[PDB]
Amino acid sequence: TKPIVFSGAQPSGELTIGNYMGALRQWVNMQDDYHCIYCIVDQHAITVRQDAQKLRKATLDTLALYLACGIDPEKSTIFVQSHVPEHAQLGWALNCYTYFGELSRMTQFKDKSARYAENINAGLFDYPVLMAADILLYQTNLVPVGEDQKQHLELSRDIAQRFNALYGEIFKVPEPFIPKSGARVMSLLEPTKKMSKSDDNRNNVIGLLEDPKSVVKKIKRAVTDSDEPPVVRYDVQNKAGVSNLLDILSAVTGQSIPELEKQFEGKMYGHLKGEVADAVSGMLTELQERYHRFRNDEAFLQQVMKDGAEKASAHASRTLKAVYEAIGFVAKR
Amino acid sequence: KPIVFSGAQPSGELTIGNYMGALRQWVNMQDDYHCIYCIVDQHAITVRQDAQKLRKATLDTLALYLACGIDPEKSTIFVQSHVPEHAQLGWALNCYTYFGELSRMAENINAGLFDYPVLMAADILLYQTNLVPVGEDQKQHLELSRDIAQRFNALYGEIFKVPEPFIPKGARVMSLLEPTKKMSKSDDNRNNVIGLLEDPKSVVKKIKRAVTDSDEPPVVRYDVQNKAGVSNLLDILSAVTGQSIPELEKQFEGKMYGHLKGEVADAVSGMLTELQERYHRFRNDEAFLQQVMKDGAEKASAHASRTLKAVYEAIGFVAKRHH
Ligand SMILES: CC(=O)NCc1cc(Oc2ccc(-n3c(=O)n(C4CCNCC4)c4ncnc(N)c43)cc2)c(O)cc1F
Ligand SMILES: Nc1ncnc2c1ncn2[C@@H]1O[C@H](COP(=O)(O)OC(=O)[C@@H](N)Cc2c[nH]c3ccccc23)[C@@H](O)[C@H]1O
Ligand SMILES: O=c1[nH]c2cc(Cl)ccc2o1
Repeated sequence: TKPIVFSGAQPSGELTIGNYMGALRQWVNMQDDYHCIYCIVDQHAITVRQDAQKLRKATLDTLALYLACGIDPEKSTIFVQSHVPEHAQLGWALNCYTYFGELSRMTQFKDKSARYAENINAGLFDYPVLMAADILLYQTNLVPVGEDQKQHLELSRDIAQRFNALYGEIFKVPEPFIPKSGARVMSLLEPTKKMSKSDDNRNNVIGLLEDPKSVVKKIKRAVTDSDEPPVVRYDVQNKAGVSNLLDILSAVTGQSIPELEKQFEGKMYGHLKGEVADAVSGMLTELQERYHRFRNDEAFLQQVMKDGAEKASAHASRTLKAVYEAIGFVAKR
Repeated sequence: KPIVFSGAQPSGELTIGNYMGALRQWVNMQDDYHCIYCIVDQHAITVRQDAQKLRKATLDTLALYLACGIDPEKSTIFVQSHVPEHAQLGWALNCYTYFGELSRMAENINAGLFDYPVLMAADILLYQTNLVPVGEDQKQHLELSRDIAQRFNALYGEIFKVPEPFIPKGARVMSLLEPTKKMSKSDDNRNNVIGLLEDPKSVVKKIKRAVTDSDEPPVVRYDVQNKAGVSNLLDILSAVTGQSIPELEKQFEGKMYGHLKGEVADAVSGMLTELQERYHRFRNDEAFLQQVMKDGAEKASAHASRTLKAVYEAIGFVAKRHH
């Protein structure tokens, strides 16, 4: 049987080129090599207050966007998190094997709390435990994520090991799969800040479903540096904006930064931004064309959701039963 | 009928205080209310404990509740973990609970110890519960559940019933060696308690050590301030036999505390022997217990699923596509 890949994305905000390069791109390329399972994590999304109509539409938007990226429901399992109760069941049980301090130290909880001081809720704090349940339910070997999720993956490993050490080989210990390019795409006007799918300043982001012409304008206005002469060279410390642009370009074209640096020898930021906008505009145009054929076919989205929840449930129920037997619950009839 | 939700913790043997002071009265209220008894194994694991003892204690608790008279045809009795909706609603309600609310209820406590008040709130709100017979140590938990229900309702409509404490109490069973303290199932000093499974020799021994007073002559008279131990023995005897405190005071005129203790032990063990016979009959019948759990979980999930669906609809989740 193939090793198992699991990963998820929130139906909140609007997925960006950052979400694509750090995660979805890898999701698509691993579908034959591994047994892949991809999740729309609507239970995680509501740790930030959502409008109910927005959340429903965004869940379906996200599903269609997975399909548009090339996630293939005949190859991978695609499902909505709340459709599989085992996620919440194992999440509760794993609370009891997770320490308070492991959660309080989390960068995401601290960043999100500062952004939403009016809604610092227990779900936001408990977020990593539910994520660990997401992963461990499927005997997951590889978890393809961006860099910002490293700390959460590491906790899920610590939980798997702690539980296994008491109870036996109940969980696989997952490993992160973080790309060499595009693991942390940066904001266009603030290249020291991760690109956000919920930025108040849209000029910082390249949304997957955004008008390509709007994206191309945003690329040209991306901040660079004062170097004289202007030089296309990778240096995150001193040339954050140029470096981020090179990263996006490498991640879309598959070309190395060394290659790109040589290609831009004797050129300046106009050539750099012209190729970035060309490559990204082409990607988004093709993506969006596939997207609408999937997004407006409710019967197909309904079918994918149904089959996917059924496949996931068969795996998740097996793991949960072993977990419940190990901790000592009377098994359900 | 109003819906009553009670959570029965697997670990810890029930005492005569638990039985005469509450369960016995709830047993005769099963036609007045729609009573739900949830054996809360998911709450139990906030404290690390041996797995096989937890399984046994889950079944022990079920058989004892049956033995005390909970009627699975009249009331709903089930194991918490058998109903996924509890964890499902718990997660959702996490997202409507302030971190500060849980902190106001360190780095090495597990997250379940910190988060179980939200699971409690989900346990109650799942069943459109009207009444909850909390202990005094759970009043803040109930009040959080009410706060969560009102917060959610104010956002989404009247999805949840706002639960109320069960106010009325009602027999007074105090610790045998410390009569100012109530008899508690969780007491480490097992000599303060009489468990429902204790044999007549154990009851005699614990009653004989029960603290009395130095009155001379010894006088069997009710006085909680000045004669707490003798008063506790009198309350226990009256709770078992139904005889009034004045009647017992007349019955023990000119008698010593050894006489009183002898009758207390005899009365307590008489009451316990009928309960113990039923306990062991139920406990050793695997199929009966399995049927009770299967039926109870089916009844509970049927109600819980209706609430969860409404909650999920209010939040905006895409509804599940069943096969
Ligand atoms: C007596 C009664 O029926 N009360 C109502 C009621 C009880 C329910 O069951 C539980 C079980 C355990 C707790 N609980 C709980 O009450 N505590 C402490 C015990 C000492 N005093 C402060 C509160 C807990 N500590 C750790 N883990 C827990 N799970 C704790 C809390 C609740 C329950 O799940 C729902 C419910 F409505
Ligand atoms: N600017 C960026 N550059 C590169 N990668 C980025 C950027 N911003 C985000 N990412 C990555 O996108 C994925 C989805 O992010 P979400 O916020 O939806 O989603 C998250 O951040 C997860 N908690 C969702 C989740 C829930 N359970 C899981 C289990 C396994 C893996 C993932 C999950 C992630 O891989 C994230 O690292
Ligand atoms: O990960 C988690 N935490 C949780 C807390 C409750 Cl109350 C229920 C399910 C959960 O899953």
